[PDB]
Amino acid sequence: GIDGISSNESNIKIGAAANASHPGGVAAVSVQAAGAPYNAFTGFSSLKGLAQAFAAQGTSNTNVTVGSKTFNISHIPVSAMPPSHSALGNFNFGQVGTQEVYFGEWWKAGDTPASASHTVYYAGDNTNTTVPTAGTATYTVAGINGSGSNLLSGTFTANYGAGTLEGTLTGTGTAVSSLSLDGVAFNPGTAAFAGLATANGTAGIDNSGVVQGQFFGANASALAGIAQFDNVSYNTAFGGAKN
Ligand code: HEM
Repeated sequence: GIDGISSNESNIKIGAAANASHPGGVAAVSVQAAGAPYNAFTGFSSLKGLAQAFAAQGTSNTNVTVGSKTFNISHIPVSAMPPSHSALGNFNFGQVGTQEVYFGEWWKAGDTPASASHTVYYAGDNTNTTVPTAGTATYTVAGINGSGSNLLSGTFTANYGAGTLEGTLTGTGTAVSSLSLDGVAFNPGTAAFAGLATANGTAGIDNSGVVQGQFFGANASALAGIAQFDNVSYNTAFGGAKN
């Protein structure tokens, strides 16, 4: 019952957890850039535990408040993992509150988020998702773009009757300074949305963005998605909690 995707399946796939060395959780990520056994699907809640426990070795786990909503942010650098884990690279990912909804990024060991290996993804449990067919709701949304310390933040507006998702994420500490949805749409009553996006930031305006994501949870209590660009520095993952 896990849905989600990544911007580069050569590097990252999303699925259900199956990692015997780090068991636990359901929504999961696989580093396809790695060979077995290190391409196992590992639950995000398991990775969150590891990020909590290995803080003295360089991981971090932090609750970040945006408005009245909390996003739990995990940073896992390759330097904090055992030497055998070299191929696993670097992660930043967030959880939407206590919901089983995760969004994040990855890049190869020795790279930066500006490198070609920069990959963004999202994952969530769809078991009890329902999408309203009418009315409007807003979401407090956090975005990850090349940092586990500095987030993007904004408000998305879902018009469930029109099937539109609108809004902008902004922040001061990332390559992206602003990320606006453009024509992001969904069939009313269904969870999956897609559209375009524009970004501003350290490389200037970039109109090449494409967006995909979905609503999660009873009454669409959450959303998550990715925006990817010709400029991979601008690739962003996001997660939102319904206000
Ligand atoms: C990202 C996905 C991960 C995968 C696929 C993975 C995979 C594995 C595998 C296959 C083993 C057993 C073989 C070995 O020792 O290398 C293992 C052990 C271990 N892993 Fe991971 N791991 C992941 C994340 C992490 C993280 C984030 C940490 C800590 C920051 C970590 C710390 C450890 C530790 C402490 C052991 C026990 C062996 C030792 O003490 O060196 N792992 N992992």
